[PDB]
Amino acid sequence: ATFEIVNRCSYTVWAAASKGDAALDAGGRQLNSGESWTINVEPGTNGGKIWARTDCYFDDSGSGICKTGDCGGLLRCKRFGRPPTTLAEFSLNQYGKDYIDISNIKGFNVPMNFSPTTRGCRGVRCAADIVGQCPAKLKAPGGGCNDACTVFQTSEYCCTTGKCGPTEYSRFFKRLCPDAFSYVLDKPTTVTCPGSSNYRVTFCPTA
Repeated sequence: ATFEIVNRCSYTVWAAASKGDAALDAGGRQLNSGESWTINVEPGTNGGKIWARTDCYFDDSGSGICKTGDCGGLLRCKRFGRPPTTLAEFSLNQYGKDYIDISNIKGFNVPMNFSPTTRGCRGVRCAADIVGQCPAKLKAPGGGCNDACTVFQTSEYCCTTGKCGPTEYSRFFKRLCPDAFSYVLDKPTTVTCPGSSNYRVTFCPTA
């Protein structure tokens, strides 16, 4: 499948793509404002994620650090990034269907549109100013808005026992972005697409 990753933000982001134990395509790249990066994701990929990283600096060998979404200090991510990270999530070719969603379970750093470029399903979007409105306890110094599990490490926020309810913190994310997961047992906002669809992820889709 092909994913076009577009940075419509006025600031540079460092895109990342991983399935947790391996990079997808090159795994990461700088995107200046307006730049697009097309990657190929092999069919049958389960549990892939795309996210933006902000305020990175990398050296020659591609080692460095980012203030949001850092994946062990590498430009080319092999593993998932450090929260807060707005997440585009996907599983491809699962019994003939693709499944996509946007998740705030790991916090929010950059607004995001996640849409198919082929037909047969709708896109999803979380483009509200969650950083500006972020509750004081969840604000991350480096930028972004942490989820409550990351901050407080309780069974309720992290849904460790496999049961948990919505919280004052999850309700904040859900009120600003109803189409994104706000906690792990949220009513699913997953979208079902035809198997082998193609997609575009747009950072800062509105502004």
